[PDB]
Amino acid sequence: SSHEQFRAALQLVVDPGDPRSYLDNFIKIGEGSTGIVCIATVRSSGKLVAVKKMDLRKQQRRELLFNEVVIMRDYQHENVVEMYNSYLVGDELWVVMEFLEGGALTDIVTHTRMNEEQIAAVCLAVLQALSVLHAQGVIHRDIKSDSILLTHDGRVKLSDFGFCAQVSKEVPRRKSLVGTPYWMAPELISRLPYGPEVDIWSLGIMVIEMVDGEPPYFNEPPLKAMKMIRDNLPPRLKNLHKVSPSLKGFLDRLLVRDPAQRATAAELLKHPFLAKAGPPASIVPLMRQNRTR
Ligand SMILES: Cc1cc(Nc2nc(C(=O)N3CCN[C@H](C)C3)nc3ccc(Cl)cc23)n[nH]1
Repeated sequence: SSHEQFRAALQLVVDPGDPRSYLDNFIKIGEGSTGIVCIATVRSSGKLVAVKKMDLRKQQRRELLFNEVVIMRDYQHENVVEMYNSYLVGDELWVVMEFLEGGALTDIVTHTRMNEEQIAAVCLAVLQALSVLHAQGVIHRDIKSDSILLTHDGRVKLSDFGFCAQVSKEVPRRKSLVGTPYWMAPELISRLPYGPEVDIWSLGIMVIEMVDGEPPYFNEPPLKAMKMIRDNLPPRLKNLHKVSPSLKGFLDRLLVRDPAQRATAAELLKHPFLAKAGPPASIVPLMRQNRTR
């Protein structure tokens, strides 16, 4: 059947063999929409790595499994989690990656208020990554706080590229409904032709996460949230009167319904709000203590 075809094709783009020849003591530490995240130990090194496992049979869009392993192969950027190897183990794709020991931004957002120096530092890191990716024609398509990982010393890296897409001169736009509902851009929900700008909208929703503690419409059923994103004015900060005019002006350039008028990552790197961006040391306290909103 087509599963055997897809499996054979995937085997052609991953590394050969079974990584159980060198990885020990798998422990599940998390999960997302396509599979689970484990930690494992290198038998020779004592080195810790992260291993994502994705069952080919459980994917709504299995062809998307190719994209990450291929597009992000050998990708080296200071704000992108490094991928080391990938394997086909039975009916599962395993991707071996660098282990980020500060956890995900989501755990920060649910447990502590962030100040604007810290929000700006996160935005700056993500935009440095997106500026390079977008210039290369890569759309991430799952920007949200759970896709953002931290080191213990406060460095910020983008992960979870499993929904990513490649655009080009010949095919400059995608139309697939891909992402996580509450973060999806309205043109993407509408299945209109879209480009890298969808990531900028999603980043705007993540700024609302950092300020408010959750995205708009978060306890709404996801299909209803998507209709409200598609049809209503851009969502507002609950804590609108608590943020600076600079932060609001920045957000106003991200949450723009018309994708042609939404700011690009390269434009946003010039925005004065990002002059507030603190160094990694400013992020460290957020992983060690809690402060209520
Ligand atoms: C690829 C990778 C992940 C990672 N560290 C982590 N990933 C996940 C986890 O399971 N996630 C977070 C990202 N989004 C996934 C869908 C689910 N949870 C963690 C909890 C505590 C600490 Cl200390 C590190 C974590 N290092 N390298």
